[PDB]
Amino acid sequence: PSFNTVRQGSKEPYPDFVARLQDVAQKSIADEKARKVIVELMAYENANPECQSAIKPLKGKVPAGSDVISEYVKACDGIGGAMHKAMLMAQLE
Amino acid sequence: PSFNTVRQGSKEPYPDFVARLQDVAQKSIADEKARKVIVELMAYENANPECQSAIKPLKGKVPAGSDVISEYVKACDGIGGAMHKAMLMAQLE
Repeated sequence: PSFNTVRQGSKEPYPDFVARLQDVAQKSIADEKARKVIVELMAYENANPECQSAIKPLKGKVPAGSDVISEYVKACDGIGGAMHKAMLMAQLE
Repeated sequence: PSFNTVRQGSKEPYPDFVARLQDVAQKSIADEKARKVIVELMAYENANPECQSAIKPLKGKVPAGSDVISEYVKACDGIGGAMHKAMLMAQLE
């Protein structure tokens, strides 16, 4: 398929959802930039509807010099149990 | 936000959904490749759940030398009225 079409399933571990996002983006991409930009992007666009919803505030915002994935996984760092379903109505909105 | 976070709304015209997808990807990206790859990718990942669903068969497959968007818009070229809602159960699945 695409590289990055790999996406967070039922509360799939986020740093892992994106780690394979990057992995195969890396397998299919020779451009680190296109690799990152799509891992860091699909991290939202491809993530769980709640998890990208954890991400939308960070969406576009990355710390200067840091990885956006780090933050996007940090976004869903609260998603995976209980808080996932509390935030489901807030973030997924 | 991102560049490409612009996505097909309620049966939003697809070549147009992605044309702005590309536009702002172009505004925010200096790399034509990262521009294309994300327009051609978000063309699915960001498209309408039916329209990307029009795209999944083309997802990853582009004609040698052609734009994938051309095909992805062609995918939703049947989406926008009537067939959209027929295909809604098939493609969105």
